[PDB]
Amino acid sequence: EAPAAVVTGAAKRIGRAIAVKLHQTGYRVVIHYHNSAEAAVSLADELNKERSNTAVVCQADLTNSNVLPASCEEIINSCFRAFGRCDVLVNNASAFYPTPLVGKTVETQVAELIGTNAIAPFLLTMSFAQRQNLSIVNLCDAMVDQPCMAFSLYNMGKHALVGLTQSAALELAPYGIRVNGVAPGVSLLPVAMGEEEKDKWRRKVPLGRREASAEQIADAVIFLVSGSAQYITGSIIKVDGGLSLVHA
Amino acid sequence: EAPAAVVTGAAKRIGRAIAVKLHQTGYRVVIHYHNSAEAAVSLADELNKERSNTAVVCQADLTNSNVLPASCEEIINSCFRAFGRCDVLVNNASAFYPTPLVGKTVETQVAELIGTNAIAPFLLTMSFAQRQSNLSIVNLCDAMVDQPCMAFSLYNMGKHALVGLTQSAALELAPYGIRVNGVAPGVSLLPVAMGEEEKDKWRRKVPLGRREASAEQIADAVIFLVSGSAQYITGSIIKVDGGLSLVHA
Amino acid sequence: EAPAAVVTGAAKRIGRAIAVKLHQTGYRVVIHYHNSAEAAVSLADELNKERSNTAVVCQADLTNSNVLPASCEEIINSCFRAFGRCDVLVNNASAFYPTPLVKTVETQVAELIGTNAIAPFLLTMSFAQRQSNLSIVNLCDAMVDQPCMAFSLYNMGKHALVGLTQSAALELAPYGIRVNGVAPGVSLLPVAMGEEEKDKWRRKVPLGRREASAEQIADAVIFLVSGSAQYITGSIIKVDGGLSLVHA
Amino acid sequence: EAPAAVVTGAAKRIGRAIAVKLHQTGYRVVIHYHNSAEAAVSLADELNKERSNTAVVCQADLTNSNVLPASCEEIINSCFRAFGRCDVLVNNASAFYPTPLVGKTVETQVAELIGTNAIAPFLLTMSFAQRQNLSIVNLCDAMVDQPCMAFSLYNMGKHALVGLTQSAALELAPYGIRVNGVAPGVSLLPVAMGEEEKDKWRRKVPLGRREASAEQIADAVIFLVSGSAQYITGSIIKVDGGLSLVHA
Ligand SMILES: NC(=O)c1ccc[n+]([C@@H]2O[C@H](COP(=O)([O-])OP(=O)(O)OC[C@H]3O[C@@H](n4cnc5c(N)ncnc54)[C@H](OP(=O)(O)O)[C@@H]3O)[C@@H](O)[C@H]2O)c1
Ligand SMILES: NC(=O)c1ccc[n+]([C@@H]2O[C@H](COP(=O)([O-])OP(=O)(O)OC[C@H]3O[C@@H](n4cnc5c(N)ncnc54)[C@H](OP(=O)(O)O)[C@@H]3O)[C@@H](O)[C@H]2O)c1
Ligand SMILES: NC(=O)c1ccc[n+]([C@@H]2O[C@H](COP(=O)([O-])OP(=O)(O)OC[C@H]3O[C@@H](n4cnc5c(N)ncnc54)[C@H](OP(=O)(O)O)[C@@H]3O)[C@@H](O)[C@H]2O)c1
Ligand SMILES: NC(=O)c1ccc[n+]([C@@H]2O[C@H](COP(=O)([O-])OP(=O)(O)OC[C@H]3O[C@@H](n4cnc5c(N)ncnc54)[C@H](OP(=O)(O)O)[C@@H]3O)[C@@H](O)[C@H]2O)c1
Ligand SMILES: N#Cc1c(-c2ccccc2)[nH]c2nc(N)[nH]c(=O)c12
Ligand SMILES: N#Cc1c(-c2ccccc2)[nH]c2nc(N)[nH]c(=O)c12
Ligand SMILES: N#Cc1c(-c2ccccc2)[nH]c2nc(N)[nH]c(=O)c12
Ligand SMILES: N#Cc1c(-c2ccccc2)[nH]c2nc(N)[nH]c(=O)c12
Repeated sequence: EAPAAVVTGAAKRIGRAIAVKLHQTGYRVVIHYHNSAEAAVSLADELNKERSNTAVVCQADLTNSNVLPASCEEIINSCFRAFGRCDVLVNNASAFYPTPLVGKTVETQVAELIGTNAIAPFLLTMSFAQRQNLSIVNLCDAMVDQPCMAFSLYNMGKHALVGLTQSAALELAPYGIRVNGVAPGVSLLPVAMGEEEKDKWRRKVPLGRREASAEQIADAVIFLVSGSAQYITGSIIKVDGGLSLVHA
Repeated sequence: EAPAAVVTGAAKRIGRAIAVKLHQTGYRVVIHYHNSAEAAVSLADELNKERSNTAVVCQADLTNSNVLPASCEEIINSCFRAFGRCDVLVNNASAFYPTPLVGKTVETQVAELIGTNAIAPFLLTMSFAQRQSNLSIVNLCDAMVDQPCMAFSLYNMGKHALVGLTQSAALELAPYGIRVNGVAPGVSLLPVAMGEEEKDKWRRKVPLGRREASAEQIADAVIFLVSGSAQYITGSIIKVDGGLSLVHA
Repeated sequence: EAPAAVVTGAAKRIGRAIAVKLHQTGYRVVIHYHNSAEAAVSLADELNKERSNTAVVCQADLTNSNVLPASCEEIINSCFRAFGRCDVLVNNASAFYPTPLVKTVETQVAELIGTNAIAPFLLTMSFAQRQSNLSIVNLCDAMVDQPCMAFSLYNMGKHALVGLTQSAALELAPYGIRVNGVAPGVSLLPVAMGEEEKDKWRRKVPLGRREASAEQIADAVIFLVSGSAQYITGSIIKVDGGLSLVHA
Repeated sequence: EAPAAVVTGAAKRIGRAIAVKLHQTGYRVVIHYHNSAEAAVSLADELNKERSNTAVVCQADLTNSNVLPASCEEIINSCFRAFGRCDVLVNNASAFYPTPLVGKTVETQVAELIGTNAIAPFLLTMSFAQRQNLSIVNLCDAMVDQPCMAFSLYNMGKHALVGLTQSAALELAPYGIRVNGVAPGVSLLPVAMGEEEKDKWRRKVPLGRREASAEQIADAVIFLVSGSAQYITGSIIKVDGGLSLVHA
């Protein structure tokens, strides 16, 4: 029987690449999405065409709220209902936008940024553990200690996610569930970012003066879920081409 | 005119010590509290007896909710109402209890632990800056954030988020001349719930003296960070832990 | 043509497993050693029996001295002499013993700082100057911020090795040379260490209550030298079973 | 009776400001220097004019060598000769120049850079501890994880110094000796640096767009040796105006 993985925010960009690469490795996949329904269903079609009965979708808002615990239970449930098991959880989904200290209300910003980046990962981890080569991989940020100007809530969420990776590694080790992170620097640049700013970020990266492909990020996720990482838990692997080493 | 400080969770223990030492240095203080009304009022009485009209109390629940931004704005408002200015914010209030992964609901646990330790400090920082000398903010962190207590995931997540706020806020508020720093205890005043046997277990782990930090020793680090001797220090988190975080399992 | 690797301290234990795993992956290997001549020759014999003309030995003392730079240049030379190329350097050799603050101290400094830091630096210099998929892997220590009592000089050396890893990753990026680290917690325990003390350490590891095999450490080295880690540089991967996360 | 402090590299710049503030606080001081004899003697003259026989000078090369242990012993010896006691050690003296990976020989660069920044502090720590509000303060570097291009040996030394700070804090705690660090970002910029290049660094600092005065660095040292830091050991306080927080 093939193992099964849940990947949050898997319809596009890095989540999509992780889902595809896990599928190619032999996993059956739950494609979670929020708004990108067409992309999600298109991915499931592609993967099922490759191997029958190996991909499904699950929609959920991962903003923090009174119903989030139930929403996270249902995402994990969807893996069990379709595939009868859940071996891997990849916390990839993420809100990312500025929240200056000095449109959306501040309480909504808190809910979205801390919800997607930290609280949802915690609730999904809870549900994943309770329902049991098991492992969880959290998508972190290599630049968390040199944060983007005016992104305090996003940065707080990513710091919180490091805490979860370590706390969960410690607590779930007795159950044989490993918990690790992968920390991109710059990978697929945000859709809205202008071409001039995109070029400025590329020119800062020591290794090749370009961004990581989504596949290069997925390669690190594949390593951490594999048998070659069976003693690795609580580790966060930077995949940033030396960007975080570069001073102001 | 004397400067003014807000200290959250100041009715007892480390918060009280910070409030007292700030007062003794020359600050007027807002003593924020949640449930400890009698203690807060008693402290304000003691400080006002030393110097008239230099201490007030301010009640607020810092659990996460849609009104938390309003509550945080109001704590800063209260400092301006009493003293006409607000120079120092100390984020000390904290919920602390285990939340195992495997009669509070998980929603409540998230709201209290992430609210008190991270979101409230963020909203108080927003309101503090929005209203703006020697201005600074001090966040009470945790020296053991990378070697966390078993089954304290949400608390640990909160304190990690607080490190992020400290760095992010230091970067962003530097242009306004507001410094943002942290003080990170190891073991200080042990919980009142904890039994004496278990307290001794923790004391025995500390390289420097085999004892916990007094509240005053923690307050000493806060006073340094707010002082003129720390004018170029921002984004720094000073451990005050007697070497505890250096000890392997 | 097969690529070539230098592994320092490769006669025994973790170094041996790295050399063997690199060889199985297809590398030709220089097996460096200091005192373990018989074990080093035996390894080279076994690898050459598998694939003729794919292994040689190279003896060198890596204690700090005024001739250490020449010794390190000669190790890199030996790879080129044998195989006409040098693609991978693994800095594994290490002196490990206590040096209480309260053998001469000159010797202790020369051995502990030389093997763990200065020799890696000089080998990195020689490797770079002689220059695809080029990279360097440094054997670090996951417990570097929770040090063993009375091991100041060892700890200083391993801290220095982190600094080298980061500094060299930055400077050598424009030459396409990646520089990374693998940081064991407890793996193969010291030969001198008593059985009660070994059991004490094993019981502290969250993930399985046992030390890592030398093979589990080699697995992370292999990941870092591979095409799956092409955007990874300046990264140190802990392989410690969660040991570094455990408070006193 | 008044306490006594040894400050290495105390003739000029940051070391001088530290010696002055320690003296103003009530300490008697050993002013250590290497080449700057005129400045050292003139500083002692100034302090002795304030309070009779409260300052002495002590010359020593802190480059790594066979005689360095003896030399460090004699620096501590000189404090006891002059003042009958040694309460505080400040490791401030430092070599700082580039050492690219691709007329000094490399062995000499190793000796100077690793000697001044790491090995000498270690030997002075040994001698200080052996001879016993006692504390040691090590001058570190806030930018140690975002290092200057082509400064590998300097960076390795400063990393090693973090290792010493932590290892010695642990080991010397039972004797009541605290061991901490102060980590400037940019303070007094090097004399050899051109004013255009100095201006570029100043413009990078979030808090005030300028470098730290030597006195601001001295302020953190005074805090760490005071009674207001009695429970603080193994801590490194950045004094960098937010510089280490700024991405590339
Ligand atoms: N891209 C980079 O250079 C970079 C750098 C550092 C870290 N990372 C991290 O790597 C991961 C992947 O990065 P990325 O750039 O691919 O991410 P992304 O495109 O910005 O977002 C990934 C997905 O998150 C989902 N999402 C957003 N808000 C949500 C919500 N409220 N509820 C549920 N799902 C929500 C979205 O799903 P729908 O489209 O279906 O709405 C989105 O497609 C993220 O965790 C990110 O923080 C990326
Ligand atoms: N004590 C230690 O050994 C230690 C170790 C590491 C870090 N720290 C940190 O240092 C700081 C002080 O420690 P402590 O032990 O003195 O703290 P504490 O007694 O556990 O808590 C301090 C105050 O936080 C307030 N608080 C709790 N929940 C609240 C809520 N929902 N809304 C508003 N206020 C709330 C309480 O106010 P009321 O009493 O008025 O209800 C309480 O008196 C904390 O941030 C803590 O995390 C302490
Ligand atoms: N083992 C662990 O649990 C552990 C934990 C943390 C980090 N590490 C790191 O992982 C690496 C491998 O560990 P290990 O336990 O396998 O190492 P090890 O057995 O202690 O040492 C490996 C080799 O280093 C060589 N060596 C010692 N002094 C030398 C010198 N002066 N000049 C040249 N070579 C010298 C020796 O070669 P010869 O026998 O030929 O003389 C020895 O076989 C080391 O870097 C170590 O620090 C290991
Ligand atoms: N300045 C900054 O922006 C900055 C930034 C980060 C860290 N730091 C650290 O803070 C400390 C003070 O900085 P600084 O700029 O004031 O230092 P510095 O001027 O570069 O050096 C201080 C002294 O070190 C002594 N020294 C150099 N080589 C020596 C040797 N081989 N043996 C004995 N002494 C030697 C010299 O003494 P003589 O003059 O008598 O020969 C020199 O005056 C240093 O540890 C430095 O690394 C400074
Ligand atoms: N670029 C970028 C992103 C970064 C980022 C990029 C550079 C430095 C720090 C963060 N984080 C992101 N998170 C999400 N969810 N989506 C993104 O596009 C990014
Ligand atoms: N002891 C303890 C505490 C700790 C703590 C103590 C030891 C290691 C890690 C954390 N954190 C606390 N936070 C609050 N709010 N109150 C406490 O009492 C503590
Ligand atoms: N155990 C162990 C070792 C450790 C070590 C193990 C646990 C904590 C800190 C260090 N480091 C070593 N280095 C070498 N060269 N050889 C060893 O065996 C070890
Ligand atoms: N500028 C600067 C220095 C720095 C430095 C400044 C900024 C970033 C990294 C290092 N370190 C120094 N060490 C010594 N001994 N002397 C110096 O002048 C500096």
